[PDB]
Amino acid sequence: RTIVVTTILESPYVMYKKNHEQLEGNERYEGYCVDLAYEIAKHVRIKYKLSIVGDGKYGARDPETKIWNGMVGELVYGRADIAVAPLTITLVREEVIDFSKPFMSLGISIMIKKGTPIESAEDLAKQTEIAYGTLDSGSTKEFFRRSKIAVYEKMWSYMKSAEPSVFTKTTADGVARVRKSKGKFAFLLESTMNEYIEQRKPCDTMKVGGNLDSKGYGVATPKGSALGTPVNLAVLKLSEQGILDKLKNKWWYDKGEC
Amino acid sequence: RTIVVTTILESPYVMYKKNHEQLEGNERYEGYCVDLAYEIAKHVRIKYKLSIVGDGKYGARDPETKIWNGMVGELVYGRADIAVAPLTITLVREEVIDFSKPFMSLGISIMIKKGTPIESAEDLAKQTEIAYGTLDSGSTKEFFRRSKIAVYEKMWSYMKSAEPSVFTKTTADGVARVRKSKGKFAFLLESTMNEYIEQRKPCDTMKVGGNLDSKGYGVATPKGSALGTPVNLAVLKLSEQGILDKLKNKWWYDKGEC
Ligand SMILES: C=C(C)[C@H]1CN[C@H](C(=O)O)[C@H]1CC(=O)O
Ligand SMILES: C=C(C)[C@H]1CN[C@H](C(=O)O)[C@H]1CC(=O)O
Ligand SMILES: [Zn+2]
Ligand SMILES: [Zn+2]
Repeated sequence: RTIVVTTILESPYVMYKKNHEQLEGNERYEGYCVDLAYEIAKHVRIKYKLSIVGDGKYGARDPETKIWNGMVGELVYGRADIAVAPLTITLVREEVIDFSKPFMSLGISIMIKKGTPIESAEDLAKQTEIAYGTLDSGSTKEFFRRSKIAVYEKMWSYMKSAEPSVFTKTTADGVARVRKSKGKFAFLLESTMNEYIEQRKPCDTMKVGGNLDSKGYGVATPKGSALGTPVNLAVLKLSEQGILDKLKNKWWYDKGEC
Repeated sequence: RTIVVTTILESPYVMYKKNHEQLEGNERYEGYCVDLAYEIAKHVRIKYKLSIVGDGKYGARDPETKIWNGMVGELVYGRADIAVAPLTITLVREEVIDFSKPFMSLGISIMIKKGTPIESAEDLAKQTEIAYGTLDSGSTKEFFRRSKIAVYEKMWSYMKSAEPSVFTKTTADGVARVRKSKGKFAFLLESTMNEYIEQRKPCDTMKVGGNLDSKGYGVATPKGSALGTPVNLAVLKLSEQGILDKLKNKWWYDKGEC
């Protein structure tokens, strides 16, 4: 009856409210994906509880054990009914779960500390003074690992071998490292997170260049689920009523500090 | 065995080749969607024939007869196996056919003759010296007809009553009218077509402002079809190998005359 909605902490998708320790259930959280889940559940007519995925991951299949981890795995093993999170719609994920049409459009992009002499991936690639890396795991690393475009192969090889490690564990950590490296570290991350950070104090970062690819986040459900279709139509309706635009503006720009 | 792929003439998606009258079958045509259909059919492993939809329409349901027209209707009535066209992924369409994940991202946008004093929808809305309209039918008209955002309601009402008619029958006609109206007509059309035209002689138009919405084109198949899933994974794979980016650059920018 009460559906399980798996999600994950990632600003401004899902964040603890100010006095979350005094709160219970869904009231503990706020953010874009909290509002989205509310709006979706309103259209599909379901009661639900948000659960933070236990292992803090998005969804990948271990090559050895073949187990899917993260929110994807919660869905694959039947421990959750829906995942509402900045979950990149990728082929390997689409093979084992169902994604709604994108609720947000995005692309891989470059974050620099203001003043860094870099405008594009090409600038990064033809040098090593300024180091650069992606998150340790996730779709961006995967984009680079799999590319057959020369510029991107060049970048993957560099990152793959760079010492010490150019990869970071979280968005926060990548941002901290740009911010501390005095212009000697650029972070490669989804354009959505990049744009959000740009609008946050100390306002010392910026997104430069166009995106490297074009993709989307989708709401995910287990294959064969009876919520699959209604959730899909819910996203499209929300997109069409301008609610997805309204929410993005709310969480990214209305609150903008720069 | 040989699957029917319904499509439609619309530059640079599908166009007659130079000597099409001397050619047969699929060889008559070229463009982005011709290349896409080739690439998809290669991954899904099917032989196919491109058929130009008979009634020159995309897909809407007549309110009186309840018949679906256009490429959508070819799919709904079983006369075609797949539609590969700049077919906007919309809720009313998604209710009766299956769309792949978007192969192209886009939004409603503004086309002006160079020099026109207009930067945004707001500028258009607060005046009448410069007339403006959309295609007679299609998803853009529908966006305006259904909006509950004030600026857009204002624009729909104006367009709805403007004399003579601000609506045009085709992309070509809308472009011609901008081009001839000496800065007194702006055309509201999908950002994809807008960007393509901007790169064509006489180079006297331009896209101004951001887009009014965010959506995509999807490849469409009948509900319950066994090609639905493989086509969906085909688009994602192509997106992921950078083939959709390569094709867009090919048909929009490589050939750019401005
Ligand atoms: C925040 C993380 C780790 C997620 C969010 N979208 C990607 C995902 O769905 O894999 C990841 C980021 C990226 O790989 O840059
Ligand atoms: C070219 C046309 C009439 C099509 C293409 N995409 C929209 C569709 O799928 O409805 C239409 C354009 C638009 O309404 O501005
Ligand atoms: Zn706390
Ligand atoms: Zn001809």
